Amino acid sequence: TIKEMPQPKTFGELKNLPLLNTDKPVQALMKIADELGEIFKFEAPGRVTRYLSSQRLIKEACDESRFDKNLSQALKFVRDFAGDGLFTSWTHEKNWKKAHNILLPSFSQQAMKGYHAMMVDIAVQLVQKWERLNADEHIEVPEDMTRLTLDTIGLCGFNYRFNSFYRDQPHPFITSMVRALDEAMNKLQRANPDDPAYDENKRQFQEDIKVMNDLVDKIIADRKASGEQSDDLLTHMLNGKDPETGEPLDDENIRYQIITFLIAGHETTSGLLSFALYFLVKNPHVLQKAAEEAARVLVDPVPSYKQVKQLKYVGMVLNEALRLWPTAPAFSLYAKEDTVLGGEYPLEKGDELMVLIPQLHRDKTIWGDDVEEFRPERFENPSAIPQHAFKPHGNGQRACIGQQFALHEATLVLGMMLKHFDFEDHTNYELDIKETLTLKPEGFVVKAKSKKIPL
Ligand code: HEM
Ligand SMILES: CCCCCCCN1CCC[C@H]1C(=O)N[C@@H](Cc1ccccc1)C(=O)O
Ligand SMILES: C=Cc1ccccc1
Repeated sequence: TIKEMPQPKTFGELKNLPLLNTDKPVQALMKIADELGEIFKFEAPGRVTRYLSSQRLIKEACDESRFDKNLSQALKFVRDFAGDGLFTSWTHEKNWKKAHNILLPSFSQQAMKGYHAMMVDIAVQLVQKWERLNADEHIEVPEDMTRLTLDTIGLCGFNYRFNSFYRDQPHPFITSMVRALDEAMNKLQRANPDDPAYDENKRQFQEDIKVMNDLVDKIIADRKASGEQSDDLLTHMLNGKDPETGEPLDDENIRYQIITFLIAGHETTSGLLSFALYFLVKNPHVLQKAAEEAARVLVDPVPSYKQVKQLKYVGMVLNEALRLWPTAPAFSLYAKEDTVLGGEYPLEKGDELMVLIPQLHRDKTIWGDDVEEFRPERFENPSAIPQHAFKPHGNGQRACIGQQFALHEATLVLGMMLKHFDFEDHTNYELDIKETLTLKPEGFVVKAKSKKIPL
């Protein structure tokens, strides 16, 4: 029962590459999936991949005995500054499992309890900023959630204060990081990337990587000269020992991990909080239920670790926001051996797949007809959700190491947000999703009305 898989429109020798010549390539790929179905072939000069959109097929793709993590072209470009850090290393490179073993303890329960106070530090700065707005001023939502999430990973992970709420413009790190991600995304469709027409792109890229590495240098220098005993993510990078190889990370890999965790440790969480607030103001009944939980649980001026763990409906709000708009919207796999997908699509060892997460999460055979609705109650019982239907944090041993960090931060922050403010979608905002490999609302603004509850 070997099927012929569909393929979107081609452009001669450029094959499908020009379909990526858009500012919104993930959303263009979702529209193609809408048209072609659960699997389609996508070719570029010298490369083939297959985009999967159905839980039927993706549940097989998530079999780690058959498929391993692949570096997509996007991750190969990001590797230019993230190196063999955890996000952009191959599973078989020695530094992947070594850094995984050394850094996994930085995301244990005990580690999260130790991060909690500094998460509150930044969260209180956010609440205070909004309490201090004048009447009819508004909140620039993705901008403020980036301030919050960047500052949280800086402080909790590295004892470094980006002081984003003291800035009306983005921290230089953010400016260069966004420009580097923009460049990597635009480079995806460049048929001749070495054409001198991109000399300036290349120079700018190098400049943005330097800016990013200069901050890394400062973070490292401050820690090794410090007279305060820390026990954070950076402590583990500098001192942790891999039980298997027995070795600590070397200096070159440490710098890659710092870059990796500064970027991965905030960008996707700012997208999540932005989408979550968007869906909450667009679904006032859901907002009310979540606000009622926040009021009942957050009975102290400062939330505790234990209280955040009881914000269970807020947790489902965030999972439902990750369902509709997972902020790292795809991951890539390669076949470890010859194998057949879904009884219909034979693959050879080395063949590549892309998992198109926002389309997987719209599989009507899993979620039902109401798939576009924002209904956090879908997550009331994980046992009622089929295997591999919900993959916003990737798969298997290569799943997101920071998942608990992200969800604790986002649960804490959204809980305080709902405890302290009413929110108004005063412009009737039309969702506009900006792509920088990752996904985030653009131009999303709201008004907040203080409940005047002291901190
Ligand atoms: C809601 C926020 C987040 C989302 C949606 C998310 C999503 C993902 C996804 C899908 C992957 C797999 C990528 C692939 O297979 O190519 C991944 C990997 C990773 N994420 Fe996250 N992430 C989030 C937050 C974080 C945070 C806060 C950190 C750091 C504190 C983090 C650190 C990482 C790292 C290090 C990896 C690579 C893991 C490995 O392969 O060993 N992420 N994330
Ligand atoms: C950084 C965390 C999010 C990463 C998401 C990456 C996911 N891409 C973000 C933008 C679009 C999407 C994607 O489909 N990319 C493919 C594109 C591609 C396929 C075949 C040949 C050439 C290029 C790729 O990068 O290989
Ligand atoms: C370098 C890794 C990364 C991770 C998430 C978003 C952008 C970049």
